[PDB]
Amino acid sequence: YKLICYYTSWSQYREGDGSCFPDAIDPFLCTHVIYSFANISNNEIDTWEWNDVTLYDTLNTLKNRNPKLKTLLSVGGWNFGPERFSKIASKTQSRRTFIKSVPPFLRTHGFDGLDLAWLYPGRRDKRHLTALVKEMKAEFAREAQAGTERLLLSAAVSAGKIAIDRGYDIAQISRHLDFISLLTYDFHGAWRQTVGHHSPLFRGNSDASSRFSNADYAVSYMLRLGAPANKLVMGIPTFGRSFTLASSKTDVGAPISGPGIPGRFTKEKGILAYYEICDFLHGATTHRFRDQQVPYATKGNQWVAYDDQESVKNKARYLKNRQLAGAMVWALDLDDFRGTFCGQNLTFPLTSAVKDVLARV
Ligand SMILES: CC(=O)N[C@@H]1[C@@H](O)[C@H](O[C@H]2O[C@H](CO)[C@@H](O[C@@H]3O[C@H](CO)[C@@H](O[C@@H]4O[C@H](CO)[C@@H](O[C@@H]5O[C@H](CO)[C@@H](O)[C@H](O)[C@H]5NC(C)=O)[C@H](O)[C@H]4NC(C)=O)[C@H](O)[C@H]3NC(C)=O)[C@H](O)[C@H]2NC(C)=O)[C@@H](CO)O[C@H]1O
Ligand SMILES: *[C@@H]1O[C@H](CO)[C@@H](O[C@H]2O[C@H](CO)[C@@H](O)[C@H](O)[C@H]2NC(C)=O)[C@H](O)[C@H]1NC(C)=O
Repeated sequence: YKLICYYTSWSQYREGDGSCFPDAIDPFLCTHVIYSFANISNNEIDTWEWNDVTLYDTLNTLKNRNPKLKTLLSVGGWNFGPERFSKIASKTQSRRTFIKSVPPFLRTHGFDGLDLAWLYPGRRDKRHLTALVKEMKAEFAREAQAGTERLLLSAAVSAGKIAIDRGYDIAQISRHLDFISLLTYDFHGAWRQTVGHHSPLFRGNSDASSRFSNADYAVSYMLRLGAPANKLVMGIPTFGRSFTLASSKTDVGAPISGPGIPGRFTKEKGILAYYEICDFLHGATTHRFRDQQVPYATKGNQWVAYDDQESVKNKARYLKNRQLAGAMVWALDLDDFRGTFCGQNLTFPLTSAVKDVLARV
């Protein structure tokens, strides 16, 4: 089983304990660590933060402690305009120029592969997304001829039925991609004003519409479309999505006036790192949707939907039963990486639970 863990560029800037460097990563925890995110300029892969070349190095020296560890760089991300990806992928000339610029870059910085996080291609991109994956892979095969190990190629895909129908030719890209990471946790889409869990496992028996929104449907749908199980990786979040209530109602359906207050370290409305949620729980009331098998908490007018150790062990058990390739975690720097925020003195509590269940067979 594979354990793909994302580490983000900008977590170095958080204050105090919030700050996280490649340093803090247990080399034996995951099988693959993906650095986010690389940028694109003058049509070539390129760096993003001034000090990336350094952190690139830091991350990749973990391979000295664990020689089996594989690292990848990710291009794209949500703060990267899809129009930009779209503009590069549509013109064979600008597309070829980018592809050709990738291998040398990965090799200089010691990465073992590239990860595509185009979020998200639209109806008019489906065809180009395919041209890009296909041609890029071909470039990796051709490059392995130089006598070095073939570079890996992966992609982060939307887990929403409509997004999948609109911009992905799943059957096509799965034959060229090494693994596909299902973004099964952006379900309660930023849009509406009703409390809801962003990463439910199951349908949530007590609800008629938007049954398409849960890990289970997404996974079954991908297999129906043609993605083989041995390349599917299910995304497990390590953060919580918060809300500022607009009434005293706290159960399913309750109204929402907007996103929740920022976390002390995370400084971003609507989300909270797991280690922040641990602190938050003190004095909070905890509930758990039996149907979807995921927890949620409230305190004051703040409602938080999140994942704890057992909801995470659950998804992991599920993924094994459907015989998928492994799990994907977003993200290491949001988990309790110091191990000093969540009761127990364990480091990376959430990612380990996934790893424990995965190591059982
Ligand atoms: C599978 C997959 O691909 N993942 C999906 C993700 O894309 C989803 O969301 C996540 O991605 C977005 C980015 O795409 C991420 O956005 C980040 O937001 C933060 C926090 O609000 C930004 O952090 C700030 O970054 C700037 C610079 O980049 C920092 O400023 C710098 O300051 C130093 C001095 O401090 C200077 O030396 C630098 O020059 C300087 N830059 C400037 C401004 O001059 C700043 O310190 C920092 N933090 C602060 C103040 O809080 C960060 O840049 C954004 N990311 C990028 C790469 O642009 C978003 O936070 C993230 N969401 C979560 C919850 O992780 C993900 C969401 O669910 O799921 C996947 O589907
Ligand atoms: C990512 O690459 C982009 C595009 O090359 C960089 O974009 C900006 O840089 C120019 C400065 O000379 C601006 O004139 C442009 O408005 C802008 N390019 C755009 C929007 O296409 C950007 O600096 C890079 N980002 C990082 C973190 O390096």
